[PDB]
Amino acid sequence: DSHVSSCSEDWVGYQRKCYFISTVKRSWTSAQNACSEHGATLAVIDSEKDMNFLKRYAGREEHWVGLKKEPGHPWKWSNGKEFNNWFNVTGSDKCVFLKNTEVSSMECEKNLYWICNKPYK
Amino acid sequence: VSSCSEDWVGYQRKCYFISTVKRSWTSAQNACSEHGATLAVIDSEKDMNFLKRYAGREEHWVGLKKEPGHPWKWSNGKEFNNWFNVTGSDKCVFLKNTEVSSMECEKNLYWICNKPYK
Ligand SMILES: [Cl-]
Ligand SMILES: [Cl-]
Ligand SMILES: [Cl-]
Ligand SMILES: [Cl-]
Ligand SMILES: [Cl-]
Ligand code: NA
Repeated sequence: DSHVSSCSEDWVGYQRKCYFISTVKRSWTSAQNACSEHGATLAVIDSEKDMNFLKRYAGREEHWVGLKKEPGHPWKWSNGKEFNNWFNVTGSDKCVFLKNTEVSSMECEKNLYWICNKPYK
Repeated sequence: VSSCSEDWVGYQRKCYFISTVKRSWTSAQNACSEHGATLAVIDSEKDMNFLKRYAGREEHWVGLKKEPGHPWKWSNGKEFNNWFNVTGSDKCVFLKNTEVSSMECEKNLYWICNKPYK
């Protein structure tokens, strides 16, 4: 078995996930679609480490991540885990973005950069 | 078997460590060597853009040092051909999201190590 575990070309490995940062701005839905084309979702955040890493990786520009609120349902991560509201999401919109100094929400149809992630083994 | 520690950041075939405390350039270099690494060597625009972005507002030492009288040298002994500019005239190089510059080696700054994927 010659396997060595890592992320693929152009993905970034941290804490057993592989991350991808977009080079263009698109709607939250288009971004989710782009992540799914590569076996990922908009980034899910499982820990304070993940959060600290994501904020730094995002840099100064707003980046969509995998957290969305539907009427009549709780906030949910793109991996199916319900969000336990362990951090605050400001604003007044359904789709979540972050940058190195903020986690907030914006109209889903707005074009923003995005970050995907996915587990690796 | 994995290419990098789960606590390091793997990108473009190198594993990166980003420090959580500030130390002198020499102290930082010694710290990297204790983990099979050197202060970060930057091989491409991609590497550079990633590092600057991740560093953020805070200065981070990288693996470049200029002794008056000697060529620019990376921490792995590779000569540096000045494909990016370093502002200032101090010996030790740091970067952050908005600059690549130099500072007195004794200053305490955060730092970044790298080493090849296993
Ligand atoms: Cl892209
Ligand atoms: Cl764009
Ligand atoms: Cl959660
Ligand atoms: Cl540290
Ligand atoms: Cl060079
Ligand atoms: Na890693």
